[PDB]
Order: sequence, then structure tokens, then C-alpha cells
Amino acid sequence: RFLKVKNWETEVVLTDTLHLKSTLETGCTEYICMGSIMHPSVATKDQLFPLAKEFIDQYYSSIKRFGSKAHMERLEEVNKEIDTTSTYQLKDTELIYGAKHAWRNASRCVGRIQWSKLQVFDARDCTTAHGMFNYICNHVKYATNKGNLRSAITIFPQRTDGKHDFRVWNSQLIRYAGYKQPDGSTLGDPANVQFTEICIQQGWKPPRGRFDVLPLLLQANGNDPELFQIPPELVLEVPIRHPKFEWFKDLGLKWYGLPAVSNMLLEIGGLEFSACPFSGWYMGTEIGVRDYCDNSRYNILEEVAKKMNLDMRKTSSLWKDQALVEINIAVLYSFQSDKVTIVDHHSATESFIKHMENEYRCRGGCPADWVWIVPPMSGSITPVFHQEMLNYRLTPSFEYQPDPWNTHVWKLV
Amino acid sequence: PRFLKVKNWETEVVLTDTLHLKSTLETGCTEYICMGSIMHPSQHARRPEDVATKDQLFPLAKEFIDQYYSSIKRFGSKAHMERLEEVNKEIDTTSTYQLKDTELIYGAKHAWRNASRCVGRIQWSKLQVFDARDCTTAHGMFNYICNHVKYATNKGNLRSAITIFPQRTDGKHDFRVWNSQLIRYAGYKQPDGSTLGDPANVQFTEICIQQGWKPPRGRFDVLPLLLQANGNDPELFQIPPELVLEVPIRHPKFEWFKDLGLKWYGLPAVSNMLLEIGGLEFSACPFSGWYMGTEIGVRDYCDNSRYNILEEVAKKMNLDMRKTSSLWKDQALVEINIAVLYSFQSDKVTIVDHHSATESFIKHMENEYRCRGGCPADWVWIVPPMSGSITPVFHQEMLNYRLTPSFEYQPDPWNTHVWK
Ligand code: HEM
Ligand code: HEM
Ligand SMILES: Nc1cccc(CCCCNCc2cccc(OCc3ccc4ccc(N)nc4c3)c2)n1
Ligand SMILES: Nc1cccc(CCCCNCc2cccc(OCc3ccc4ccc(N)nc4c3)c2)n1
Ligand SMILES: [Zn+2]
Repeated sequence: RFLKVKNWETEVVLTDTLHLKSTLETGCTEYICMGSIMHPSVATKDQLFPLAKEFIDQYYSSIKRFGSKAHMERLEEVNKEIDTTSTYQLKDTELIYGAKHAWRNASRCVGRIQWSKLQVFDARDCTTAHGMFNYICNHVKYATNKGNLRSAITIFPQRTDGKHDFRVWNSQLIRYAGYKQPDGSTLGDPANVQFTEICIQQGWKPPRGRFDVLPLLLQANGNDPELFQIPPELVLEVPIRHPKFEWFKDLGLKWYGLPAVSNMLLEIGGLEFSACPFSGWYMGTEIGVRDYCDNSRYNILEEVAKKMNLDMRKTSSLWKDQALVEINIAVLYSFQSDKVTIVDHHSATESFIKHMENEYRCRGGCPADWVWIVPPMSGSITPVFHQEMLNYRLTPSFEYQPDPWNTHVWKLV
Repeated sequence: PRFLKVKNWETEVVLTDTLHLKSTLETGCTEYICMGSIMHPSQHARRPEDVATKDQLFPLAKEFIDQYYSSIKRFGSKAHMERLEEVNKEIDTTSTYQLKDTELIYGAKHAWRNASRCVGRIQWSKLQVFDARDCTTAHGMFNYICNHVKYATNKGNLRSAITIFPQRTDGKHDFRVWNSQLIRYAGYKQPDGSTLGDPANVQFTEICIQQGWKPPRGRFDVLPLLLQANGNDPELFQIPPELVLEVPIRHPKFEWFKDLGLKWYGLPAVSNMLLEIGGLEFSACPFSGWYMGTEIGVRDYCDNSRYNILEEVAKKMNLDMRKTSSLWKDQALVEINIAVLYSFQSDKVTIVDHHSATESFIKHMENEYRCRGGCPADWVWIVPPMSGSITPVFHQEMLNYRLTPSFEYQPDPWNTHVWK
């Protein structure tokens, strides 16, 4: 069986075989598509070995050693660990291969042309939150590279019984605080108000500014999470100015240079790495500075539209569209000026099409979530919009996982 | 499973869907693969390639008539049981059956209601149905279509309408509108490789020229109608210009913009789809409404032979076109869309921006979950092609499923037509 995807702009047709090797649900059924559902839906010995066999088989396939004496001994060595300890341990080579291929397999990620150049930090000897703070600080310093950003992941110890989990409670490593005000207004980032309250409650003393870098909330071995302040010299930041509007800088805006997802789960061969913060660089449109509040009533969108003298009465003036472009121009120009890595949504989508076609040639396909590959603006004038895409779940993978404050059973009285 | 929740991640509104339990035909997805971004993911028809036996057509007929009499709170009534027997005898003796006028109107409106890709469905029950099943020639089709265009255009106060030509019998006597839309601009392939006019319509324009049409080879040449009746060779017809309402595009602030000499037509009227009711296949069913401003593809239009209207507008805007990160396509795209809305409104021609249209669709979705138990919707097509994340539908989850009656896609007639 062979499935085809067409590009309705170029007429190119790619033939997908890789989809034959997927295994877990998309969420869709034969009669319902869930393509626009965000989340649609501890291992025993008998579940774990088929999964381990799967991953090991594919790793040894990837290094042209399938069936080799080294392959069969590894499989036997894994079987013994699982039989003895109800789990097993990845070699360093397998950990690297697996983390790299989880990114390769991430169908919602447009930046995968870079997947093979991922720096993997093995943190499976970490035992304490302080060690997590040490590992994470070294990640940040390395990834940031004085603005010449570099992809990296840091992998903390895997799940055991589910009661000794390692978790980064932050959703990203660097985010700005959000405070809801008595009058209902919001200071800082509205997207982070709930996590900020958790931190304040844990004892964090909030500066109550507008761009307060949140503290790290780190959990080792299933213990209560602990607060740590990232050293400010390690948080690279870009003041936002517009190349044409000299007034734009006066909005007072900045963003952090390094995007670093820390709340997802890395699954390799049936092992779950509940803390695996990974970082790349931004596509321009991801930066949500739009949702800040300049005054007590207006968005940065509304404020930018105001200062542009836009007719903000009727929607059909497209003032919201107009201001959105300008904010994105400013974000891109600002990063580029400060020589901090960033990619515009045109450059990223074009490279993704090149990557997708090359993945079909060497790999037999490339799972892709069109709902997520298409940028949040100017969708149809980017090349992915007319690109058909097949979505399926390959493993290794990154997976969503519950927020730790909904499941953590608190230790100390 | 039992009931499927959908969530709006801006408002946290959760709707609970049970209507999907009445889904008939495959989406193309499996547990393991999703085809949500394939244009035509499935070929799961409800009946074989042409004239079907009774056991193939009647179950389809029964289900629709059942649903129609349920719709009006009969079911099991004298009229309902009598109608089933009428459809039965009719298939026994002609291998098909004929919808009542009530049945035809209900099915048309519910094929619109069920169009999971259509953001305009808030208005679904306000649809004017023109029964043209007595038509027998291309001239008759040309007359029917002409009256559709006049009624729907309504001097700019556009009204939704559908004209329904005779159903397919054996597949050899099809009625077909060979145009994809009733009004479209021609696309000429220039001997140097660039295109003049609308590049989306180059093939069809060449098909018309090949059929005897004389291209004016001007700028905005309305394509003739290529009308096929009863399976005969199709015929060319020129829509009277006074019936083709056009809006000159100017810009509210850029005065140079009108000097681009651009214009678009007011009436979008899809004419190449197939309407399917109770097993019957109406292969000629042109329908029309009014444009969402983003749909007007004037940006790809080539007046010159060097530059899109997009890159042309960017030149007049003095935009840094050196690299992409200036976002010059983004900026020009907004201005062009500002210009289009402004002109349609200035000339009193009905149009809707993508914010109002998407806001309306969320209202529609709520109603549909409140009364019907759900609403099928294709996120890949409901989200507008610009500024997606600032419209309300971006953050709305949707369930896609195929309900009948529906509008289906169908091969371009020239692939499958043998000439008399
Ligand atoms: C190197 C530059 C990268 C770029 C430009 C990039 C770009 C993007 C974008 C734009 C999204 C969509 C998220 C949104 O729209 O809010 C995304 C998703 C994602 N990316 Fe990448 N990414 C990069 C690197 C990485 C790396 C290094 C990894 C893993 C090691 C990764 C894994 C993912 C995952 C798992 C998602 C899905 C997130 C979710 O489902 O919530 N990405 N990426
Ligand atoms: C009255 C105003 C209407 C508006 C604003 C509207 C809006 C839209 C839009 C924006 C699309 C996306 C297509 C694209 O962007 O290329 C669409 C698709 C569609 N519309 Fe509506 N529409 C309207 C009326 C109607 C009517 C009256 C019918 C039929 C009775 C209809 C049936 C459809 C169908 C079947 C599709 C799917 C097209 C396909 O699969 O290619 N629409 N509509
Ligand atoms: N540079 C880089 C580098 C590495 C990783 C990334 C990706 C960061 C992803 C952060 N986690 C994204 C997210 C999670 C949950 C909700 C979100 O917003 C709500 C929402 C709702 C509906 C959507 C429909 C389509 C679509 N495409 N997005 C939607 C988002 C975002 N980036
Ligand atoms: N006012 C109104 C009123 C009634 C009806 C309409 C709709 C007019 C539709 C005309 N038929 C346009 C069309 C059909 C098929 C393909 C097209 O382009 C290719 C393409 C490829 C991938 C896509 C992915 C997502 C997406 N949303 N579109 C895609 C389009 C255009 N309008
Ligand atoms: Zn699907």
C-alpha cells in the first residue's frame, strides 16, 4: 500500500510508505476526523518488551546492523533488565538516536529540517532539584551561545513507578510572569498568570514588574518542587523596536531569545522521560508579545493600532490585520539587529517543504500536522498551505503530559 | 465513542457532539492515519458507478425520505408510508425516483447545512431553490442560469440561490456546467511562458478557445458558459454583461491603487459540484452566495507579464522586497484585502470580512450544537487564509464528519466525455 500527497501549487506528488510503520492512535476514526482536536484520546513487563524490541530493532536498522551479533545481544540484554527490574536503561547512542528521532517524528513542528543537529545532554545521573538547576543552567548557556542559538535537549531520569517523577513545572524554561490585578487588568504575560500564582505560593517573591523572568520550579525523584532563580546573565533578551515606527520602542517591549519547551514527555522504546526540556530558536510569529497590555484596557495589538491612527471601529478596516503585520515586522527586525537567531514564517515554511520532500525520498514519508504547520498568519501565501500532509504518530515521540500540580501528592506537611 | 466534546481554547466553551453518530461515509482517516489535509481523501460513494439495482438505490431513498418526514414530525404517517411505496414503484419501473418539491428544497438546504468546509452556513435555511428539472437543452440551461444570476445578484443585495438541473440517469446523459464557477476571468498562456489574465483558469480558457470561443484577450474577460445537456456535446453561451455585476477595486487611502485598473465580479457561484440527495445525483447544481473578502483571488491576477498584483502593490507601497523577513507579502496582502472590502461596500455590493464571517460561524456552531447535537466542520477550510490566529475559529476545536444530503466533488467533464 502507498499513499499520495499532492501540492496543489507545484503539482508535485510524493508517495508515502512510512505511515505503514505508525502504531498509536491519531484520535480519528473511520468516520470522524479529529485533526483540529488539541489532545485527542505505568507500563508492565508484558507491555514494555514489545516496545523495547521495536525501538532496538529500528535503531539497529538505522545503523545497518539489523540481525547482527550486536543487535541480538542488545535485545537479550534488554530482555534481562526488563525481566529483572521491570524496566531497562538506554545506551548513550540509543538515547541520542531516540531524542533526535522524537524531534524528527514531531508532526506539529515546522523546524524539523534541523533535526539531525540536536545536542543531547544526558542528565540521567541527576538526583536533586539543585542538580536539575545545574543541568538546566548549562543547557541555557549552551543553547543561547551569545545569540547564535543552538538546538539542545537535556534528558533527566526516566519514569520508574510514576511516584518518583522528575518534572520541570515551568512550561518553558524562560517565561515572563503574569499578575492579575484587583481591577481585572493584567500585568505582564496573561498566558502565565496561573503558573505565577503557583510560584508566589511556593515562596517566590515577585518583583511585580512587566517582564519578570519566572523562577524555575524543579522536581526530582517525586519530591516537592523547589524554587531557583535563573542567573539573569544567562537570559538573553531582545528589546523590540520597529524599523519604521520610531514610537514602537516607547511601548517598552522586549522578549526572551531562547524558546525552550519543558513540560512535555519524551518516549523512547516504551521509556518515559517526564522531564526533557528542549530548545531551538523562534519563528517570528510564535512570540506572543501581542497579548501584553500597554495600559489598563488595551492590548499591544490595540495599542499598536491606536498609535498607527487606525480606524478601530469596524472590523472590515482590517486594523487588527494591519497592526499584526507591523508587530511581526518589529519582532523580526529586532532579533536580526541584535544578531539573535530567528526565522520568519516564510523562510521556515519553505525549508519545511524542502525537508518534507527530502524525508519522502530517503525515509518514505514525513508525518505533518497541517493545522500546526501552517503559520498563524498569512497562511495561504506560504507554501505549506497548498501542501497535502499525512498525520500519523511515529515513536520515539514527544507527548503531552498532565500538569504536575494536578497529580503531585505533596510530601511535606 | 458515545459523545465527543469540542473545546474553544480562548473561551473554554465546550460543546458536546452526538450528531456525528449519524455519519454515513468514510472521511479517509483511520485510527492510525489522518487525512484532514487531503483535498479528496475518500472515494466512498453510496452507490455504484452508474445505474444501480433496487437494493442499492432504495435503502438510500428510504433513509432520506425517513429523515425528511422526521424533520417535519410525521414519520409513520399516511404520507410517509405512501411516499415509500411511491418511491418503490417508481424505482421498479424507471430504475430511479423523483423528489417532491418539498423534498428537493429540504435536501438542497441540508446539503448546504452539511457542507463541513463552508464558513457561511449561518444562513443555510435562507436559500432560494430554482427547480430546473424540466430542462432539456443547453439553451434551456443557459436561460435557467441567466435567471439565477439576475435573481442572486439582486442589483448588489446578493441573495443565496441554487438552480437544480435534471438528475443523473445512466451517467451517459449527464447535465453539466463545464465552468467551475458561473462568472470567472480568462487565463491566457503567453508565448513567452508568462500568463495574461487569471492563471487559475488557463486550462478551461483554452478549452473554450478550442470550442470556438473567440478570446477578446483583454484584461478581465468573462469566460463564456460551456453548458452540457442530456449528455450531448457542450455549447458556448455569452452571459449578458448587464447581468455580471463587477466592483472596481480602489483603496481608501492609496489613491494609486485604482490606477491598477483592477476589478472583481460580485457573484461567487460554484457550478462544478455534485449535489446528492437520497441516492440521486444532480451533477449540474450551480449555487451562489456572497464573497468573504479573502476569497477574492485578485492577488494572483496578472495584468502585466512580470508581476502579480501582490508584488505590484508592494512596488507601489515602496516595500523592501530584498528578503522575506520584511514581510512585504504580508503587508501588501492586508492592503489588497482592505481595498477589496472598501470597494464592495462603497458600491453597495454584499460582502463579509473574515472577522465577521468567522464570528458568525461560531454563533452558528453554538446553535447547531444546541438544537441538532453537533455541526460538522473542516478546520483546514474554515480558518481564513490570512490572519488565522486572530479570528475566533482558530482556537475552536472541530469535528469533521460526512452527513447526507451533501455536495460532492466530481471529475471535470472533459476527462470523461466522448464527443458526438
Ligand atoms: C530549531 C528551530 C525550531 C523551530 C523554528 C521550531 C518551530 C516550531 C513551531 C512554530 C511550532 C508550533 C508551535 C506553535 O505554533 O505554538 C513547533 C512545534 C513543536 N516543536 Fe519545533 N521548532 C524548533 C525546534 C524544535 C526542537 C529542537 C524540538 C525537540 C527537540 C522541537 C519539538 C517540537 C514539538 C514537540 C512541537 C509540538 C509542540 C506542541 O504540540 O505543543 N522543535 N515548532
Ligand atoms: C452566503 C455566503 C457564503 C459564504 C460567505 C461562504 C463562504 C465559504 C468559504 C470562504 C469557503 C472556502 C472555500 C475557499 O476559500 O476556496 C466555502 C466553501 C464551500 N461553500 Fe460556502 N459560502 C457561502 C454560501 C454557500 C452556499 C449558498 C452554498 C451551497 C448551497 C455553499 C456551499 C459551499 C461548499 C459545498 C463549500 C465546500 C467547497 C469545496 O469543498 O471546495 N456556500 N464557503
Ligand atoms: N521555536 C520553537 C522551538 C521549540 C519548540 C517550539 C514549539 C513551542 C510550542 C509551545 N506549545 C504550543 C501550544 C500549546 C498549547 C496551546 C497553544 O495555543 C492554543 C492553540 C489552540 C488551537 C490551535 C490550533 C492550531 C494551531 N496551530 N495552534 C493552536 C493553538 C500552543 N517552538
Ligand atoms: N462566497 C462563497 C459562496 C459559495 C461558495 C464559495 C466557495 C467557492 C469555492 C471555489 N473552489 C475553490 C477551490 C477549490 C479547491 C481547491 C482550491 O485551492 C487549492 C487548495 C489546496 C489546499 C487547501 C488547503 C486548505 C484550504 N483551506 N484550501 C486549500 C485549497 C480552491 N464561496
Ligand atoms: Zn483525521
